[PDB]
Amino acid sequence: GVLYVGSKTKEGVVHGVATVAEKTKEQVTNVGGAVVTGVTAVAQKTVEGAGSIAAATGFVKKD
Amino acid sequence: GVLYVGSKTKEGVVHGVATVAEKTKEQVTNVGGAVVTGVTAVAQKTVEGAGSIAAATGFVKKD
Amino acid sequence: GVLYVGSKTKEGVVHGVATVAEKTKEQVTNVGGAVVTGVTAVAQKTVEGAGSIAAATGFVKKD
Amino acid sequence: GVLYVGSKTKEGVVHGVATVAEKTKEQVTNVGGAVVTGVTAVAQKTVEGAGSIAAATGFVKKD
Amino acid sequence: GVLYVGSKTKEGVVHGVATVAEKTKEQVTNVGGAVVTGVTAVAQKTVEGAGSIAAATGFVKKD
Amino acid sequence: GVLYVGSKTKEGVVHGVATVAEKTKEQVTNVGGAVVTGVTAVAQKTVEGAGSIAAATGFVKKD
Repeated sequence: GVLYVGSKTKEGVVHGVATVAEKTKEQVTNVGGAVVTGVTAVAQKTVEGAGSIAAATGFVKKD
Repeated sequence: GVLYVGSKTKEGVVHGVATVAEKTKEQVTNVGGAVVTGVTAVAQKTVEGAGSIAAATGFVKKD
Repeated sequence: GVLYVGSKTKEGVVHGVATVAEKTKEQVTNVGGAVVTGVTAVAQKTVEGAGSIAAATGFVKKD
Repeated sequence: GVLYVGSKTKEGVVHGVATVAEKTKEQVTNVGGAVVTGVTAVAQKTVEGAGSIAAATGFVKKD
Repeated sequence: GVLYVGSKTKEGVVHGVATVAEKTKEQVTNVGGAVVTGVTAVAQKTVEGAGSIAAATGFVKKD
Repeated sequence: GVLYVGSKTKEGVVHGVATVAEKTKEQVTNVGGAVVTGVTAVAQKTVEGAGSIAAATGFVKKD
């Protein structure tokens, strides 16, 4: 169906995903999949059917 | 069906996902799937059918 | 169906994915999949059918 | 002596002298002398010594 | 002496002298002398000594 | 003496002298003398000594 997204903004400031680490020993940073960001952000029908977004993180450390 | 999203804003400031760590030993940061962000954020029909978003984090540490 | 995205902005500032590490020992940075970003961001039908976005990170450290 | 005028404003709207006439027969409009106007208006020492500001209006109509 | 005029404004709108007439028979419009106007308006020492600002209007109509 | 005029503005709109007439029979419009106007308007020492600004309007109509 119709999906109207109107917008009349002014001086719009947007930050998306942020991350900060410090003085750690090990570091992992996995990001993605459907990360949309912006003054007019739209994300329609990210997954349909048998599709998958397996944004996993297999941290094992098999000590 | 119809989905109208009107907006007349002014001086809009938006922060999305934030994360802060400090003085840790191990660090993991998994983000994503359907992270939408913005002054006019829309997210319609993220998953339909047999689809999946398995944003897991298999932290094992098999000590 | 129709998907109208109108926008009349002015002085729009957008930051997408950010990441900061410091004084760590090991470092990993995996990003992607469907990272969209901008003053007018649109992301329609990222995955359809048997498709997949396996943005994983196989950190093992098989010590 | 010192005359400090500090100001940190935002979205300031100022109107100065206004005048409206309607359906009259005769019309006179004398303005001036020291008409200062603005978001940061200052008017120091307008008249000193034998000076004068004779903003008169000699409407006579010597009928 | 020192005369400091600081200002940190944003989106300042200023109107100075205004005048409106309608359906009149005779019309006169005298303006001036020291008409200062603006977001940072300053008017120092407009008249000094034997000076004069005779912004008059000799409407006679010697009928 | 020192006369400091600092200003850090943004999106400043200024109108100076305005005048509107309509459906009149006779029309006169005298303007001037020291009409200063602007986002940073300054007018120092407009008249000094025996000087004069005789912005008059000798409307007689010696009927």
